[PDB]
Amino acid sequence: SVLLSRELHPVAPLLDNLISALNKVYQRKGVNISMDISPEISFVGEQNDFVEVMGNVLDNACKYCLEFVEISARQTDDHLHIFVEDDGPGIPVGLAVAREITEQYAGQIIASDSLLGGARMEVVFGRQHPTQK
Ligand SMILES: C[C@@H]1C[C@H]2O[C@@H]2/C=C\C=C\C(=O)Cc2c(Cl)c(O)cc(O)c2C(=O)O1
Repeated sequence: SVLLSRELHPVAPLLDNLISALNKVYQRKGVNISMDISPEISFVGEQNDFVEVMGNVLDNACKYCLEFVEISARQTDDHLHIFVEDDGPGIPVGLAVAREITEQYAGQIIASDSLLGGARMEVVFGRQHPTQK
């Protein structure tokens, strides 16, 4: 009976002012943060959930890293993929919040090994079709 558009916010922008903030919180440590995300990649749903999840994950990344954090993302159709990898010792609680919010989006958080040297956290958000009802 009645289709609708869902709110789509670009991700690149949403993480930029979040990176800046972390930079300040950990300049003492010396953390270098890079992101490589195209301007077309976006998120569907409550922009605040995104930033709260990605704040939790990005914060945790900066803590366990040595000095490097790499951010990148890929988009499928009903799924949004965010990759956060660090060079700190790795992964062979905390993200509970990020886990709770990604749950509502039919997604999950996955840990694995990274090339840099540490954890390669992948955040997957679901329910990303851009239409509703
Ligand atoms: C507790 C939360 C996520 C937990 O479910 C995930 C599984 C394994 C975690 C293994 C670790 O060794 C700690 C860790 C490292 Cl080293 C890191 O670089 C980034 C992280 O985010 C975590 C972590 O522990 O994060």
